[PDB]
Amino acid sequence: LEEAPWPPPEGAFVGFVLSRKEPMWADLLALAAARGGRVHRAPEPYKALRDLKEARGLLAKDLSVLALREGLGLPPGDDPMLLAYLLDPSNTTPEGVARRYGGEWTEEAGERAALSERLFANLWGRLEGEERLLWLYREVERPLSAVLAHMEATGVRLDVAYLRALSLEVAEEIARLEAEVFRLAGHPFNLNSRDQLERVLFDELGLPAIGKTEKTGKRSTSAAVLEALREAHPIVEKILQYRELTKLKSTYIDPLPDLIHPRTGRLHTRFNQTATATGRLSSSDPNLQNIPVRTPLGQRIRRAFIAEEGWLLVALDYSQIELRVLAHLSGDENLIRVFQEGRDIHTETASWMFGVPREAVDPLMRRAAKTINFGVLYGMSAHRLSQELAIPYEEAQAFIERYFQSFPKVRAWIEKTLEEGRRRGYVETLFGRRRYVPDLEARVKSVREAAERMAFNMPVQGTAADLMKLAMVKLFPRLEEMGARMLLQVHDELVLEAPKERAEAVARLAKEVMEGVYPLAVPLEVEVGIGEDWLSAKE
DNA sequence: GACCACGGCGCC
DNA sequence: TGGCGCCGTGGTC
Ligand SMILES: Nc1ncnc2c1c(C#CCCCNC(=O)CCCCCCCCCO)cn2[C@H]1C[C@H](O)[C@@H](COP(=O)(O)OP(=O)(O)OP(=O)(O)O)O1
Ligand SMILES: [Mg+2]
Ligand SMILES: [Mg+2]
Ligand SMILES: [Mg+2]
Ligand SMILES: [Mg+2]
Ligand SMILES: [Mg+2]
Repeated sequence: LEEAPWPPPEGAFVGFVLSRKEPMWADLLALAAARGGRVHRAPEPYKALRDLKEARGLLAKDLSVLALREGLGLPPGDDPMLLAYLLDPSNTTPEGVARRYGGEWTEEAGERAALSERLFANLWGRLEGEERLLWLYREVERPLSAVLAHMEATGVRLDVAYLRALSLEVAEEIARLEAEVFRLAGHPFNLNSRDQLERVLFDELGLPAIGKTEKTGKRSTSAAVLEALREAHPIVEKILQYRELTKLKSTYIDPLPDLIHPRTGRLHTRFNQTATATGRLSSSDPNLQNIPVRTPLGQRIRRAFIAEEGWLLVALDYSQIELRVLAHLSGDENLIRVFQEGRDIHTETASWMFGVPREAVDPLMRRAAKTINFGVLYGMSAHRLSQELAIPYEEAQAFIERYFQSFPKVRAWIEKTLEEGRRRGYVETLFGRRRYVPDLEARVKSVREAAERMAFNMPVQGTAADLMKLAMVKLFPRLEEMGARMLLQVHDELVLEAPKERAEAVARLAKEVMEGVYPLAVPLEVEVGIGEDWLSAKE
């Protein structure tokens, strides 16, 4: 390319180098742009950032996040990563995408800008004729990148002192559990090592090994294994209690307070737009899509996520989203009627499991019912179902045959999806987002059947993801008009932050937007809550 | 310090 | 059952 002085003309493709992967923590080492056979290298990256009208190119969102961090309203535009990801969700990295579509992902800004230009040209050519994928790009992925950029740059408030105090409390309880475990074992060892624990439980002690690890074929010390050994030895209960506490402390309680940004005073995650095979987003550095909520201690951690002073959090969650999506995709008359009548499968399944009335079903019980409903739907064996519910094989078998007898179009839709997946080499969501599943015709039954479960799950999980993405795109400008913020997304959940005076209005509006984003054969219902913290904003 | 693989497990 | 990312361990570089 012909070397030309900064700045570049409008609509140029940008290239940039960061000191680290996280845009909120990165130092902009270099900045460059490419257009019309020319390449423009910035003398000073930060200053040159102001000359750009938009971030157009590879990893456009990340540069936009860094710009927002610096108080610059620099929206992300075209990004070859998004084009490639729509063609094939296995296109997750700039290294892979570059190699596959015409170039190399180097560590020089000028070359990255030149790469972005060429990749866009080729990938745009690949999307020609693909109207449905083009629609997803223009209407979903590209505008969503802007929304995500704001979310990442905004961050969430965290009660640091609360967590640091909690750490000291948990540490003492952990000490009590490990002391008991070492006594029961008759000797101390590394309780954090599953290899050492395996020897203690199965060799040294008398406990029998139930299962094996997937990859190394060693005797498993997993939860499911320990759950069945709870009455065989008192050490098992202690190990399980130790597991939970150390898990939460090492993953959440301890590292999270150390990640508060010195300028924003808030916690900043990354929403990865090209990281899953189904079309879902992912969250990392840190992951804020797996903050605990099940156990009492997990709930205490959840409460540490709070609203800014003078603000309130608004939490919105789609009701039974993937079941409703299933009703639309399969076109099952009965399943459609279930939601038209306003029934709840999760509640009904829970009442059956625990043998209680519908009014007796609590959130924890309803949570367990989700494992059953989605598990059975996505091909859980009758053997495991019997084990999960501690029931005979016939009863578990009776539940699955009953599960599909009510909705005949479901099994039919699954089989249709599978055949089409084998023939075309891919399956697709309602909007046409595709996933290539080549192991549908594998020799090995375990490999082939696993691929099948991946295959017919994607149109359901992916469509729900498409719906949520579309809702976020529509909702965001409405929130900016009201002075509200979009903070987090948890697959079918949205967490907003609104000024107290407008909190109620924002909640109503956001509920309406999500419910009416893209109507199906069944209505979409959204549960909404408001509160000072994430947990309270749900209850 | 870094990467990887692995078991394990947090959430949807 | 599916979809993720992060923990410590173990091994390595
Ligand atoms: N085990 C699985 N296997 C396969 N797929 C799974 C799952 C799975 C799960 C799980 C266990 C934990 C789920 N979450 C809870 O039970 C805690 C929810 C508390 C907050 C409730 C918010 C609404 C409040 C209403 O008052 C979710 N999914 C998929 C399928 C779901 O449709 C989608 C979103 O899950 P959720 O929102 O948790 O459950 P649903 O939306 O189906 O029901 P909802 O509870 O009415 O929202 O994610
Ligand atoms: Mg830091
Ligand atoms: Mg939901
Ligand atoms: Mg949810
Ligand atoms: Mg309505
Ligand atoms: Mg793994």
